[PDB]
Amino acid sequence: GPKFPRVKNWELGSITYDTLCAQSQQDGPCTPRRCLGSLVLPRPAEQLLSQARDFINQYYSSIKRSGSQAHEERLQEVEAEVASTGTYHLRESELVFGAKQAWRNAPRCVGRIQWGKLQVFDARDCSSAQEMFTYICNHIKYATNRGNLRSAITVFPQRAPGRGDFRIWNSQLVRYAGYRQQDGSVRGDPANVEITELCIQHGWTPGNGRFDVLPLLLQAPDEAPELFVLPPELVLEVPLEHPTLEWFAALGLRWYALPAVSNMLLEIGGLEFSAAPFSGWYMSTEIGTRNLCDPHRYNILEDVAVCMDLDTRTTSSLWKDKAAVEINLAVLHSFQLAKVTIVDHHAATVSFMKHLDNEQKARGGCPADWAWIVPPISGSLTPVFHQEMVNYILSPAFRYQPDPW
Amino acid sequence: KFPRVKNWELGSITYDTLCAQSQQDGPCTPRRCLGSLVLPRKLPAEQLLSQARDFINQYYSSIKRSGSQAHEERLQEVEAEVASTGTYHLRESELVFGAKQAWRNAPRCVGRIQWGKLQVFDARDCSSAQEMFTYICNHIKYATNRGNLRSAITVFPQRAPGRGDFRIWNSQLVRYAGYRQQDGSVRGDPANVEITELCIQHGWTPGNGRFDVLPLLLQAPDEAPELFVLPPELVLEVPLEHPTLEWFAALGLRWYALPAVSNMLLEIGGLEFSAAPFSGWYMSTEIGTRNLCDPHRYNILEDVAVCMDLDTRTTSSLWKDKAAVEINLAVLHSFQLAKVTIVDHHAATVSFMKHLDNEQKARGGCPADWAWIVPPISGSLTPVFHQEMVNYILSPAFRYQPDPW
Ligand code: HEM
Ligand code: HEM
Ligand SMILES: C[C@]12CCCC(=O)C1=Nc1c(nc(N)[nH]c1=O)N2
Ligand SMILES: C[C@]12CCCC(=O)C1=Nc1c(nc(N)[nH]c1=O)N2
Ligand SMILES: NC(=[NH2+])NCCC[C@H](N)C(=O)O
Ligand SMILES: NC(=[NH2+])NCCC[C@H](N)C(=O)O
Ligand SMILES: [Zn+2]
Repeated sequence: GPKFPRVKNWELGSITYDTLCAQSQQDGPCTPRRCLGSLVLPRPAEQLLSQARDFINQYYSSIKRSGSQAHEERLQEVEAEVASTGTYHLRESELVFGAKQAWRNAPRCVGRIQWGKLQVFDARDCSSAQEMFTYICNHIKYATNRGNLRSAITVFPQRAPGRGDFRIWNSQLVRYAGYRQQDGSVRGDPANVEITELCIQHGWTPGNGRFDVLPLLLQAPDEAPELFVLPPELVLEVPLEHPTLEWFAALGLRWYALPAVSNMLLEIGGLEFSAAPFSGWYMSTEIGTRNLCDPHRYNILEDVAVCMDLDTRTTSSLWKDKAAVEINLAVLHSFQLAKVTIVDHHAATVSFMKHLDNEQKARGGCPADWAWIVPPISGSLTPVFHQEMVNYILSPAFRYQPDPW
Repeated sequence: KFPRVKNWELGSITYDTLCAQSQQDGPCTPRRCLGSLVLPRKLPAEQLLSQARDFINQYYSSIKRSGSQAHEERLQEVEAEVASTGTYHLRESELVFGAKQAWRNAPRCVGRIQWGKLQVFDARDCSSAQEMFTYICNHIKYATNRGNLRSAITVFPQRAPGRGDFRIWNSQLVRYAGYRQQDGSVRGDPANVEITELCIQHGWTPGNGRFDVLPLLLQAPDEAPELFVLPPELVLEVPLEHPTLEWFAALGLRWYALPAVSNMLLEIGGLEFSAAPFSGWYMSTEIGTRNLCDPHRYNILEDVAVCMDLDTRTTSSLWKDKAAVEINLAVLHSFQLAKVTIVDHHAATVSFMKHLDNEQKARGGCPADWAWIVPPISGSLTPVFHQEMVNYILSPAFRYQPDPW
């Protein structure tokens, strides 16, 4: 057979070979002796040049111009600029291309059928933390679009030789606060405890509800961060209710429309963009299963099961399962009622299968992280569970990065 | 270097140091992770010696006897045997230890808390298919123990130089037939279509039902397989009813009490046991999710959802998730009403956590395959979902092997 990964789908009985992985420059955490695929985070000179050269080639390739004069001219111009300034800049449409690509390359994202439709806001002119606030507000305005959501990314200035990074401290543009108590517990979203304490430490006046939208903490080159509160009318939220369980409404649960990861470094041709928030729309299970049922988040399963009158003294009643289905249902219903874009884990995964097939044709593979693509309820009930997948790092990429503090 | 392994629910980190013991390579390389592939792409005297020395040192260590008189004379035995015949033989108590350690090392198995309680039948004195059938019959009889299930393995003669393997052609000792219909579709378990055909092709007259217990095809070295029908009364079956929905029963669904895998190979101290069928008891989801709801299995979701009165027409109604849940519920009710051992997915993954904990203290880790340990439903609702796991091959070991035909 071909010596590239044989990938099988056990439901359809079909084979593909992933030849795309051959392009991976970067290595991940597995070795022949032990597989580390399940861990969340696995433990410049002439280097820049070859990262840069490869990205330009991806670009010129994508516009079908490999070998052309614009192409070799562009390669020369890049290495003249690394030659003298130790770095280089990207043309506008080179940035747009690379941003989209990073998304298309992201092994953990199930929504990639949408990769070619992303609005890229150049913000490489940004000079202050004030300015960052304006762009972010603008992004949120555009992306939200009164509930009819549009995928977008804003790109702030890249990293530079001996000059401090641009950083958004928050992990998402929109996050609920988590307050620590002496009684040990956490009010709000326990994931956000640290960023909450940090905002207070930098001079925020805390609320004290389960659902207080956090202020942004925005950092500009070689400065302490600055505090910024989102105008509430910009932050669209969805109150949660059940289509038939009248009391669910009374739990006073809510969620925000816009998922906007603000802490991930965007790497393109070796240039590093530390502040480059992107947003899409949610998949039902992110809110409904992880955010609301993780034992270390809102952990509402028990509350709800009691309301449903389930027997929670025993695992074999599948009370945890019954409550979960009904919560997910409520998330979906409430967004549909509110006319805010959402996608259920079935439709979502069905579209990823379509994505897998498009990429097979186009690139000869699609890097994908199974543990992360399979939804956290109803896994085997969805087609991706039966689909083997190869994971590998391609560049451009979205990458995790150490916290500014 | 040893992997930091984090639990995300509890914030606890640990370090897996056992994996340094692993001698066999897996399918992953630093360039791409093949963690989710089911089977290997792949699938001497000096080397067997070393696998055997390593195993014997293991066995004496296990009984607190390293460097004892017994230990050294046993190594010298093996020495002499191999040096002469190109091979050697295990003592019964070594086998017993080996079988146990093989289950202990099995990364895809969530029942390993049970690893020390295994009844081991030595069947290495078997010269025909007939005898195999009598051994297979005692195993079932004992394992089943009228519903109070008990874990067993039955080890037939090891492979040898230049003669056929003892093999059980069936993938489990109890499986339902799959009959192809002229119109392409399959009546009964579609994963068993091949094994069904082979049985008709060696003289078995088929049933015409969804739930026909297949015969056994048993092969002694270099003979045509022979066919044997299991006695109806040795094969315990549960009919499927549901606690509250009366029509469910009418649906006629049944399943069998004994999960007895028969197509895998047991490797101990480099000896290979080509027929070593083992059984424990079922986890509910194996049946109620996979075997009944996989689209390429009995595929019953839509039938139920229809009976359940649900909006079949759109994915947003979560009809699948809803039906899946009842179906698992009914498997659990039905087994418990028949006083036949079953473990649910919540209880099982809770006990798998304890196991991981016991093995941390005992060995410095636990080879575990995340994608196989997380149930097919309610993933993030069990504690394993949140537990990083390192996967790798330790010996003794169950391995897959080619089909004999
Ligand atoms: C358009 C609608 C979209 C849907 C339904 C979608 C779906 C998802 C889901 C379910 C995850 C895993 C989330 C988790 O469990 O934490 C994910 C992760 C990711 N997505 Fe997408 N996505 C979409 C748009 C986008 C866009 C526009 C980008 C970037 C341009 C993106 C890039 C990523 C990245 C980088 C991750 C991994 C983040 C991490 O490792 O924590 N997503 N997305
Ligand atoms: C005590 C009752 C047991 C329970 C509840 C249990 C649970 C499981 C489950 C859910 C799987 C995944 C199975 C699948 O989806 O096909 C599994 C796999 C496995 N189990 Fe256990 N198990 C038990 C006993 C045992 C015993 C006694 C052995 C060997 C002596 C064993 C060896 C394995 C092996 C080799 C696999 C790999 C399956 C494969 O590759 O097909 N299990 N077990
Ligand atoms: C289950 C696992 C990987 C193992 C550890 C963990 O907590 C995870 N977390 C996430 C995951 N997948 C997604 N989409 N999101 C997670 O947070 N997969
Ligand atoms: C989903 C995956 C791994 C990927 C390929 C596949 O079809 C699987 N099959 C099984 C699995 N886990 C279990 N327990 N059993 C499977 O058959 N995990
Ligand atoms: N659909 C997305 N873009 N998700 C991005 C990750 C958001 C994060 N999982 C959340 O629930 O807020
Ligand atoms: N509980 C076990 N040890 N099972 C072995 C696998 C059985 C297989 N999953 C089945 O449904 O028949
Ligand atoms: Zn791996």
